[PDB]
Amino acid sequence: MDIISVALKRHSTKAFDASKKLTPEQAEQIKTLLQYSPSSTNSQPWHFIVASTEEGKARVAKSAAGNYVFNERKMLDASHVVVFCAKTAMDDVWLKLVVDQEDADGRFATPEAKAANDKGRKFFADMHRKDLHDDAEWMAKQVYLNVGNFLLGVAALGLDAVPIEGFDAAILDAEFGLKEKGYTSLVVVPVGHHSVEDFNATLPKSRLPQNITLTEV
Amino acid sequence: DIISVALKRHSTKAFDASKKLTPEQAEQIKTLLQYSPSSTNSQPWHFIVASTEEGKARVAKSAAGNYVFNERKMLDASHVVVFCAKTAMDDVWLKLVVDQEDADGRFATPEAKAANDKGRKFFADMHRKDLHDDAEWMAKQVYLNVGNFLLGVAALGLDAVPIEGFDAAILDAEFGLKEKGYTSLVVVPVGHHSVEDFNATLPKSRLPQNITLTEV
Ligand SMILES: Cc1cc2nc3c(=O)[nH]c(=O)nc-3n(C[C@H](O)[C@H](O)[C@H](O)COP(=O)(O)O)c2cc1C
Ligand SMILES: Cc1cc2nc3c(=O)[nH]c(=O)nc-3n(C[C@H](O)[C@H](O)[C@H](O)COP(=O)(O)O)c2cc1C
Ligand SMILES: O=C(O)c1cccnc1
Ligand SMILES: O=C(O)c1cccnc1
Repeated sequence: MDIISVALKRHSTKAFDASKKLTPEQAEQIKTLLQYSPSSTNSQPWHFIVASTEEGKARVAKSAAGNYVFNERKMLDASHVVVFCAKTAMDDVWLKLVVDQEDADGRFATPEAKAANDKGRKFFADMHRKDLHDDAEWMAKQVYLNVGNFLLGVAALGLDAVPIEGFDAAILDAEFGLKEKGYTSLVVVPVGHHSVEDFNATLPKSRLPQNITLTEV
Repeated sequence: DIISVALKRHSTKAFDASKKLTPEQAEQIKTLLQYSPSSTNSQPWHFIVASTEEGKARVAKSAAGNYVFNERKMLDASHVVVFCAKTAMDDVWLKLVVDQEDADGRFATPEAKAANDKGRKFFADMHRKDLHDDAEWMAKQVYLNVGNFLLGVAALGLDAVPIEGFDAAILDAEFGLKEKGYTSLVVVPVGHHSVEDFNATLPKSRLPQNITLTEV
């Protein structure tokens, strides 16, 4: 199906059917989407928690407390639930892991080619960590980009999903000990098939007119 | 099919200046920009689509300094999209959004519309008043739009490259964004790669899932 039709027809699912699970093939496909998203300098400043078991989804759902109880059932009824996490700080060890992996994958023709890439990555990494002091935000933006790629991708797979910011990140981070591991949760994305209670499945989509948001030059 | 698109796309390093988007594609990329999801459907963004040589020139002025390596990508691509985010979430915009949702018929009653507005303001206030991370929150939504865009244009059979290597202060001034209430975050040239695109034939590389992903 044409990608624009996918974009115009997908929606944020409000209720999922707990008896409908992803096929083993789709389960593998969503992980592929997560891994291959692009990122600034191929920095991949992220970690993903994919909850597919009843106990796993229950642990994530704990973060939907208080003013967020409305998002709890979404996390519990979906087939799979993805927690998008961003590193809390950019360290040289990670920078080395990335360029060594690119080297292992065969992207460099010579040693100086690898040296240049690393020097380049380091340059922009330091601009954010040392000059602007905003590497935390910088990395989080990369995670949000991944989320955007993911939502369109799952929709193109014929699966329902919903992006969720309505959860307590302090609770979720603690539930999985993310802080001490060097990460923090940003977005939760339940994936599966919608249920009869998905009131948003029949409502028309709505966006501002391009005459407001877009300028052609 | 979408997985193949994801694995085959790549960041284009050089574009063929004589290859332009078809009229249809040029309209399709705008639809992609408009229809991206966003928290509370806040749509805290603005897009500049440069397709003329004069326009692309204006945007390319931001690729100076140690960013000159990105200048040619901006001049040779068929179309160049500048992704901008609001600098502050104002009540007028919140009203604009709910009014549009109303016009689009998403509300069965005035109460439902009020409930929707109340809910949106709760999270808008949480960022604007409680956390003071208003600007970052909106910027994040813009990056989500970019992610949606890159996959989408690839699915359309178009080449592109996301670019952070540019001077935002310079770009903002060239288009007088600061005064209009916006700021540039990422530039995305779109078109078709040239034989000079060395990245078109290099293997793609990503960290292993055994390090980045945990199954529970
Ligand atoms: C980052 C992000 C966070 C959001 N949070 C939630 C949430 O916590 N609960 C919910 O039901 N929908 C949530 N949404 C869904 C939006 O309200 C939705 O994307 C928007 O109204 C546009 O509708 P659509 O996704 O159906 O096109 C969020 C969207 C994004 C992109
Ligand atoms: C937000 C963002 C900013 C980036 N900036 C630039 C840039 O300024 N110049 C460039 O040539 N590539 C740029 N990159 C491309 C990356 O190096 C690239 O996405 C990544 O190495 C993985 O490559 P792939 O896109 O070919 O899969 C950017 C990527 C993202 C997502
Ligand atoms: O990925 C890159 O090559 C890159 C990212 C940001 C700024 N300059 C270059
Ligand atoms: O878009 C929503 O409905 C939303 C966004 C953030 C938190 N709670 C709800």
